[PDB]
Amino acid sequence: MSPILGYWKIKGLVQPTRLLLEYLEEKYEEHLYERDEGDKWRNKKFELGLEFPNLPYYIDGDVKLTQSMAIIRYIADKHNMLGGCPKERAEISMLEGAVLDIRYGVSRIAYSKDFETLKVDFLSKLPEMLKMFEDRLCHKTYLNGDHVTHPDFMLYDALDVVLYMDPMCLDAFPKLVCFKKRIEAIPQIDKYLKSSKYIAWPLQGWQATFGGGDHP
Amino acid sequence: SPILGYWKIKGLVQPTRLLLEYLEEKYEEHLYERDEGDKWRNKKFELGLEFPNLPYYIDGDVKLTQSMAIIRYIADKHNMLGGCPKERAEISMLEGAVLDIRYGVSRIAYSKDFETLKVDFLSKLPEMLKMFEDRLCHKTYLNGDHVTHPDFMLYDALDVVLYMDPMCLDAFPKLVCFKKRIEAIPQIDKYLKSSKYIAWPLQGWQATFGGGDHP
Ligand SMILES: O=C(O)[C@H](Cc1ccc(Cl)cc1)Cn1c(-c2ccc(Cl)s2)nc2ccc(-c3ccccc3-c3nnn[nH]3)cc2c1=O
Ligand SMILES: O=C(O)[C@H](Cc1ccc(Cl)cc1)Cn1c(-c2ccc(Cl)s2)nc2ccc(-c3ccccc3-c3nnn[nH]3)cc2c1=O
Ligand SMILES: O=C(O)[C@H](Cc1ccc(Cl)cc1)Cn1c(-c2ccc(Cl)s2)nc2ccc(-c3ccccc3-c3nnn[nH]3)cc2c1=O
Repeated sequence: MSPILGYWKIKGLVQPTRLLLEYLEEKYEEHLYERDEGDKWRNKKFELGLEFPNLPYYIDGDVKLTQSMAIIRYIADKHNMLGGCPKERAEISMLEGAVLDIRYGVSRIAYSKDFETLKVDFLSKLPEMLKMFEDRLCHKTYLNGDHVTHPDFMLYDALDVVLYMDPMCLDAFPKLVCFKKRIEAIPQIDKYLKSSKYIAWPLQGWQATFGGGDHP
Repeated sequence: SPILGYWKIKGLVQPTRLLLEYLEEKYEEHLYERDEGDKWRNKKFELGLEFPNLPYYIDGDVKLTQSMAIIRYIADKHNMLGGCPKERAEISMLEGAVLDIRYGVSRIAYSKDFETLKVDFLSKLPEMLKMFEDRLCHKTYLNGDHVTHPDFMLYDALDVVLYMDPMCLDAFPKLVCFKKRIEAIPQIDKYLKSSKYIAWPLQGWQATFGGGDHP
């Protein structure tokens, strides 16, 4: 019985997890909730044995999880990708948190009616945040060096989202532009992005001020 | 001796301080005051940090930023993250569910519309609290008989939501008892009555909620 990954039919909180599963060639099935399927979720929400019912959820023959970060880390942990010692695990959690500062920075203003205003403050800080990853990639192919880790897929998703908010945000960051193309050049990722399983849009929920709507 | 650098506020690092106090580990704090933002900007890129930010954690083995990497590093050095992928995922799920509450406060704490956003937040908060109340039905702490780092994160979230509404836990007796139980841990009690405890601010001095020099 393959694992089940449940979420809205958006990129949202789960997109890096989908990319990690595809990179690892892990079989999984999805429960997808469309824009008019809130009732289908409410009817299912307390029938999965989840201790903290929420979207996304991940169910296999061992665990029944919620919290997107617990889920992506669980998949990485099963593949010995979280780090071999406290120092390496901390480096990976620091990369993870620095990516979340960008991704959550988008989300925390995406549902406000006055998104346009708060977007200015976020975009004034975005370059300094991106510069830290540009520098990290100065002598590393991926965020943790020679091999892919789950924060690479988190960073890839963050770049995809911020490029919709500001199509020029990577004009000063050639290593980040190259990094994004490098992730797209991973055979598993390329196959996934060109597949029927890929959800291009929306980025946030359908009613969000930014990253919403049925189409870009 | 580790150095924990942060604003002289509870903020992102308060659960980390509580965990260090619970474990009785020595550490030095480099606290940045209300008018010291310039001093931080001037040194930010000279500390050997890969992702300069507040809080930072400097010890003989690592130079870290991101509050969750720091708290997990301290827990990891004490073998507290979980003994297998299933247990580690349970602990990460507990931490994420606490963060939904703590960050739900931070999301609205800087808005001029905090008073209106507070109504909506306190209306959604009981559903989040109920999951923790049920978790504590047959558990002393969030992961059973022994303390884990999400217990100090939950303690901090409860401390902060009680400043937003002192009666928001009255229908959640297991959460009220949990908060009291954490305060009854001798090393926590000692820390809370010490000169090292920072009671306020919660979000930074200019925040609409959890700001100002005193509560
Ligand atoms: O209330 C919540 O669940 C969140 C509150 C919240 C806002 C900001 C931040 Cl920093 C953290 C939490 C927002 N949210 C989310 C997502 C959050 C993050 C990311 Cl990334 S996505 N996904 C949604 C996904 C779907 C729906 C929804 C489903 C059916 C019909 C309409 C919607 C809808 N109505 N508003 N926008 N879309 C909602 C959310 C959503 O509110
Ligand atoms: O927390 C930090 O800022 C650093 C932590 C740290 C320790 C060791 C290492 Cl290998 C890297 C980072 C220490 N530090 C520094 C440094 C600059 C660059 C390196 Cl490398 S060490 N300069 C300082 C410059 C001035 C001040 C200061 C000046 C006047 C009055 C008070 C202080 C003050 N009140 N609290 N802590 N410092 C402090 C530092 C300092 O702590
Ligand atoms: O830009 C940022 O740093 C954050 C942006 C941000 C807002 C909301 C969310 Cl969901 C996530 C990120 C907010 N913030 C923070 C804290 C965030 C979380 C927690 Cl918990 S605390 N601590 C601060 C601590 C101190 C200061 C500050 C320092 C010197 C003088 C004034 C301030 C100040 N000015 N506004 N309120 N206080 C700022 C922040 C701060 O903005």
